[PDB]
Amino acid sequence: LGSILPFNEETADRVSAYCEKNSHGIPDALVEHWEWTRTRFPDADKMSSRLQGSWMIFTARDRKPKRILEIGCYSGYSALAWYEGTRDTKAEIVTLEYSPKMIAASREAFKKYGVGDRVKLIEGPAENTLKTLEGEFDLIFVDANKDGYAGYVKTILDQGLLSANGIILCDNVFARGLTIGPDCAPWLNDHVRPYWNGCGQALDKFSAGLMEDPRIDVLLLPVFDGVTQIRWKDGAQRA
Amino acid sequence: LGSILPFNEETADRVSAYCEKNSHGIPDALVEHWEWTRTRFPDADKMSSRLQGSWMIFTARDRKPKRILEIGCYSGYSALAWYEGTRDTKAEIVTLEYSPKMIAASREAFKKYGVGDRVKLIEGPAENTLKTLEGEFDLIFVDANKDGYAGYVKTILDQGLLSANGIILCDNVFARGLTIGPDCAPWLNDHVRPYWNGCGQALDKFSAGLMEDPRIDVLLLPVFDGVTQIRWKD
Ligand SMILES: C[S@@+](CC[C@H](N)C(=O)[O-])C[C@H]1O[C@@H](n2cnc3c(N)ncnc32)[C@H](O)[C@@H]1O
Ligand SMILES: C[S@@+](CC[C@H](N)C(=O)[O-])C[C@H]1O[C@@H](n2cnc3c(N)ncnc32)[C@H](O)[C@@H]1O
Ligand SMILES: [Mg+2]
Repeated sequence: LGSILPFNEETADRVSAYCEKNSHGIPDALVEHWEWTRTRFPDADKMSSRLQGSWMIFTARDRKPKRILEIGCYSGYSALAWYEGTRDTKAEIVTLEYSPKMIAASREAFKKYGVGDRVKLIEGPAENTLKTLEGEFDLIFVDANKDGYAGYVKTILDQGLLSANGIILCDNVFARGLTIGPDCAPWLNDHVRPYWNGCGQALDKFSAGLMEDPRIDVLLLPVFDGVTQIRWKDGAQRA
Repeated sequence: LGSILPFNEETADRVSAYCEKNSHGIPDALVEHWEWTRTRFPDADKMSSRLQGSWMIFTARDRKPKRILEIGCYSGYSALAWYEGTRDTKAEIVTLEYSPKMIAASREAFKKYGVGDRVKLIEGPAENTLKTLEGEFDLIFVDANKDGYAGYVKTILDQGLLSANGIILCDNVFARGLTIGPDCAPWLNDHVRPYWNGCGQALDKFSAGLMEDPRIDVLLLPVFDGVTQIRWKD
């Protein structure tokens, strides 16, 4: 017997709303941006939920990372969440994006909310830009093209972009269920099914790939749309 | 926009198995303990899952808490998970339990597992023993009587049992879904429904009450059977 509660769609949404009601909310400015994004780019099926926003903020407040990297800025929603949760450390927040339209939206939003002091938007395909980064990050949020996750994590590990005390959080690992199997998301809108099916195939390869890497500890948590947590294994204790 | 994937029972179990397959497993000795518990005890449904085991070990390896407190030892599974995730720091692990049977079972398992005295089982009702504890804990795992979670957390916060950079993790806050509403767990067996429905009403009051406390940051995470994360506000 497993670790996941079975809910139908309606009930899952009610439990989601209950979580939002009984968790501290995201700031008003972030709600403003969230509603703006959803309206301006309708049914894109891309931005994180309000509760995920709360989770991001809580996580940064808790962990107090010195530097944050995220891959896949979109409209800047998660970037703003990381910003909110790191006001005390004034962490640098590096975010990568390739879409010209979403770059413009994110720059506009970053200017509106005055977060330019430590949010740095790096433009271009992350396959090109990620490897150009220097130093290390205490928290890395991977939330871009699902077919690219393996390549991104590989660069992150091989170039030491993940700090000794850090964590990588990879989003949407379940691909709505389709990472696990073709029959695991019967509720899914058929119009997005082939997209998520392709993502699931890549993410299944990704997930199996991580289990072969002796350098890291790995946990796939069944929360939201699946979140893989990655850290370096403990350093050598004795000579 | 929802934050929870809908799964039927069979599919949820399959996705659980997938997570287990693609997460580092718990140590063989802890697998052994888990199986032993499932075999020897009729009420072994009280014990955390294997995947929850990996999550506990990972969380401890990650955060490296120096002192861990858990409420609700049962057979010692989660205590041994915390133990395994803190071999590098030799973190102290304090675990509260009131059942005479499970106290004996846990001491036997701890002795057999070969843990040292950094694992401390404190016997008695937690309402009484929690108050006697001194110092602070970097990670607190609340996993005992659901009707008492509010009191436990209040005591923890009032007495400063939670360190400034610590986290409280409260388990099973959804009560299989019945915390949210009486119709949210149609798959539950009739004979356990009164138990979970009672827990659900208590946990709902608990969840609401946390939102009234100006001292803490609160996140109710929709993972496993619901995990409430609590920290001191900065
Ligand atoms: C799911 S959205 C991220 C949403 C955002 N992190 C949030 O929480 O609201 C994925 C983003 O990654 C971007 N993206 C996809 N492939 C990319 C690539 N190869 N390089 C850089 N960005 C990419 C997309 O344009 C999109 O904005
Ligand atoms: C859900 S089990 C804990 C399982 C364990 N943490 C694990 O992960 O395997 C709850 C335990 O709390 C104990 N318990 C219930 N009420 C208690 C109380 N008021 N004081 C101390 N222990 C209590 C029960 O005897 C039971 O062993
Ligand atoms: Mg830390």
